[PDB]
Amino acid sequence: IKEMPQPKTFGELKNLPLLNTDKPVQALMKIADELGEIFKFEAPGRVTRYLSSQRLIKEACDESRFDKNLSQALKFVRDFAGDGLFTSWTHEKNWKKAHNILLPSFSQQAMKGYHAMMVDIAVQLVQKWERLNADEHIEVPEDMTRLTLDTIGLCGFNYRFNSFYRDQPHPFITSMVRALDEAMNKLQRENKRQFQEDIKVMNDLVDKIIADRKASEQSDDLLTHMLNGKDPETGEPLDGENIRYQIITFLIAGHETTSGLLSFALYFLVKNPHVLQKAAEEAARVLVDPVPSYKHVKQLKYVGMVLNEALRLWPTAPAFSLYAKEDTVLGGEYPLEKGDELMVLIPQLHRDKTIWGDDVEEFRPERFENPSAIPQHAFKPFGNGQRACIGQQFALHEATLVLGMMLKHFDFEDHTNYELDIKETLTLKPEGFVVKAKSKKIPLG
Amino acid sequence: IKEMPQPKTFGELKNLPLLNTDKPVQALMKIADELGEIFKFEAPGRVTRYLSSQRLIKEACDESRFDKNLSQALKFVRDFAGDGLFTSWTHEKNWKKAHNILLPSFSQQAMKGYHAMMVDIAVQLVQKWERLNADEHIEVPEDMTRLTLDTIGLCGFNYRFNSFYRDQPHPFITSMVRALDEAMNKLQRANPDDPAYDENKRQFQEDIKVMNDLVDKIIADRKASGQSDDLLTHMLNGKDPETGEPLDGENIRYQIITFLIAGHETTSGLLSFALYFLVKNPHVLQKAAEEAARVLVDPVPSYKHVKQLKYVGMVLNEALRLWPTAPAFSLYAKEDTVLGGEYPLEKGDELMVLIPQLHRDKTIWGDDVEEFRPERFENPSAIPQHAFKPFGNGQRACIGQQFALHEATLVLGMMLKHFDFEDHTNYELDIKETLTLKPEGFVVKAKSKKIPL
Ligand code: HEM
Ligand code: HEM
Ligand SMILES: CCCCCCCCCCCCCCCC(=O)NCC(=O)O
Repeated sequence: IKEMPQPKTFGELKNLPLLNTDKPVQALMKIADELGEIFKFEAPGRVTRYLSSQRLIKEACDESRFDKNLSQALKFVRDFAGDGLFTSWTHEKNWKKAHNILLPSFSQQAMKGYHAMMVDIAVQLVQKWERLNADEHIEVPEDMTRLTLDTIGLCGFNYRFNSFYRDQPHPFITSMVRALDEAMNKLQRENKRQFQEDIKVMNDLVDKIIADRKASEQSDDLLTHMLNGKDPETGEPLDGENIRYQIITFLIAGHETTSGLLSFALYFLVKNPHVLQKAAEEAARVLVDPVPSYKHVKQLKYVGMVLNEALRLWPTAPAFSLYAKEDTVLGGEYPLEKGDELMVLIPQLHRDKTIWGDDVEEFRPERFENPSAIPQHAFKPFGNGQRACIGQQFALHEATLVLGMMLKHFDFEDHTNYELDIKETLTLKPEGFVVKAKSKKIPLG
Repeated sequence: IKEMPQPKTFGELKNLPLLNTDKPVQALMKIADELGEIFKFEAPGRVTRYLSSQRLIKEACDESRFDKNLSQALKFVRDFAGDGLFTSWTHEKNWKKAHNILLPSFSQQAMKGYHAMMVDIAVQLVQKWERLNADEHIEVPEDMTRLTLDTIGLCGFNYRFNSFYRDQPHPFITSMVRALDEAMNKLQRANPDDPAYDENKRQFQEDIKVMNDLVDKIIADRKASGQSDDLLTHMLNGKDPETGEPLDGENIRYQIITFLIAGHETTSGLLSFALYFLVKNPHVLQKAAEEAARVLVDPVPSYKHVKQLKYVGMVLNEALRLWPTAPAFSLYAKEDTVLGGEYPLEKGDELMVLIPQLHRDKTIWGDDVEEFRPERFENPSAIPQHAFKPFGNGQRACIGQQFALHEATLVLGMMLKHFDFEDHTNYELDIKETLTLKPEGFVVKAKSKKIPL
């Protein structure tokens, strides 16, 4: 049995003044660097324990002992995402209900169904970059957000945000980003009703999506299942309020982290030109049709390894929370009472040298040549167990398709020798990452 | 010999107070409705004579007697367009020089070469409209400007403005519109050096600077590349067969500005008006769409097929009849002479062809000149000479007329092939003037016919 580490507290404020940054996850990583595999963190009214080692997170991922918790961050996100799948408790009726109803929308059958629409948006990205003049450059996370938002809008809701027809972010994005940034800042605390205004912009958009569906054509997408699908357990469909919450939930969770992933993957590729070369070689060899087929995207194995290694270094959803189901001893050293909260600090987990070796900071896609020769619970960018990411296959198929087309159609240049600056909005993304792309002059479909 | 009519004068201000409007051409049309085929118009320091009848304009277009004049409007535009082709005198060395050097860019060879690029931009317009959601609409002159600006940028300079990637107007457009507007408004200032107005002129200089920054970008993108054969290639490399000389750098910059403006603004206006008249005349719309569907049989239009869109072309010509988007041009008298056997003119005297009013000459077109009927152009060689002048006259006529008409026929054809249109607001025609003419606030909804590209 051991006493759990905790950084300095300042009376009433507890550990809160130790963040005081626009980069709380990276700050918590520094704290983990100093204090080790586990430390307690208190804020006024709340307490949690940050885990950073595979040996402990392995235990935390045991669902007989720990269940998904709503961290304070997620409690703030619940103000607009409600009891949608991301921000609901496992024991809430609508969690299992919505999970059962929406899981078929992520069957491989459904993926094959989404592919043509993903290609629609991907082609828009490629054409945008084909049409740049020589003195121009690419704003990478901005365009990746254009792509991923449009993709979830079309595939999921037959709604076109038309982000590439705008040189500024879509209104939905501006409000979403401000709302997420506000939840994040609020963790460290007029902002108030600016928040309500951003929520209202997002909900107005949901209104537009529902109205566009009802005013139409036979459909079979995510929204079709939200509106009509029945839970096999209870026989019930989702009610209107939960449907609205699921739409918000999927529009946000369904694009933000994928944008981050494509941005980090391109970053690491232009910073490791031999790895870039291997990936481009694969894209050119596999993607032989004028636009990619589903079956060919499944063959992009090195590109998929590149994406996994980007997720290892900077998991764009960088933490998840658990609570203790019953009194127990964690790791045989740390006693926990029922209700006690844990935070998995994923980037730090992914730098556990006892698992990955001493060169954890290098970008080596080949770490994933044999993806489950990797020890249990060493790699958790998509969370855990029955509460793991429902959209993982969607995300990786989209990102593999898109990164594949990018590598097929252009040579990329890190023309500014960009210094990595990671912006935090609960999620992570490179900020200010820009490149130049030289077309290989290969025609589309 | 007859005394020439002139509307009311106001003490030193002369006829100026009869305008005082952001719609001066429409006002001159009302004045012409009152005074007839010709009237003198004086402002402080200047005088011109507005012509509205074919019988007089036929004489004005005789180049043995009259040559192109730089009107005050064009002298104001010359502040940023310099001695480019549009704003130079016929007998300026750089006019003939630039004419000889640049005319080859409008040969049929060259047009056939531009077709794929025009299709590139047209396809972008069609895709934008295909991708609108059910609750949305189209801002017509805005999207026509996106299309026409991009088309001259690409065909002329291998430069992509990427206007369809922006939800507001391109910066170049905002500055161009403000500069043209300033040129227009300045014509009606009694005392232009009044403090409120030189406070005003700062913006003019700023807008000229934006347009020139864009020129800098076009030149640098061309210089940074290693093979072309467009308008810019001829600007940079062509030599005048007469003098042996190339254009100098300064004149090249003026030409780039000139073609970026003249090469898109009036074509945007034309497509906008044409669509307006089509939705206001659904029978004509139906006929034109039938022609488009029958003719444009390939997944994207061929050069040869656009030429077969004869009714579409008639539609465009009738739009130009009712609202010629370059609505006037100016002439001077080469020597003392008599106009129409009634009106004496001295060397130097100016004439202005008031083109929309000419285009409403009932002795030429019949009594229903206000109605939209494309069939007016079925046999154009029965139309009297100089009855129809949307592209100016003689050796100073529009160098881009075929370019413009091919572009607009292609684009309007694809629009009619791919969508049914709805005048969902029952739009009330509002014509904005910036020297040139264009509908303002014109919006429609388009329902896709779901035909692939
Ligand atoms: C690279 C992209 C993505 C990453 C890194 C990611 C990460 C995660 C993580 C860590 C969780 C668990 C959160 C927790 O335990 O509190 C989660 C859950 C979830 N994600 Fe993803 N996600 C990604 C893409 C997507 C996409 C594209 C969608 C939708 C199409 C999506 C929808 C969801 C939903 C609905 C949940 C809640 C699942 C449930 O509890 O039933 N995600 N994601
Ligand atoms: C509907 C479209 C257009 C209309 C109605 C139009 C109208 C005119 C008119 C009326 C003139 C004579 C002006 C005067 O006498 O003062 C002119 C000249 C000119 N136009 Fe067009 N224009 C159009 C399209 C274009 C295009 C697409 C281009 C370039 C690609 C172009 C380039 C020019 C140039 C350079 C001149 C000056 C010619 C010279 O004097 O050498 N125009 N235009
Ligand atoms: C570089 C080309 C710029 C395009 C400008 C095209 C101008 C369109 C025709 C000019 C219209 C002039 C008529 C406006 C009112 C008027 O009274 N003008 C007389 C005058 O300015 O002297």
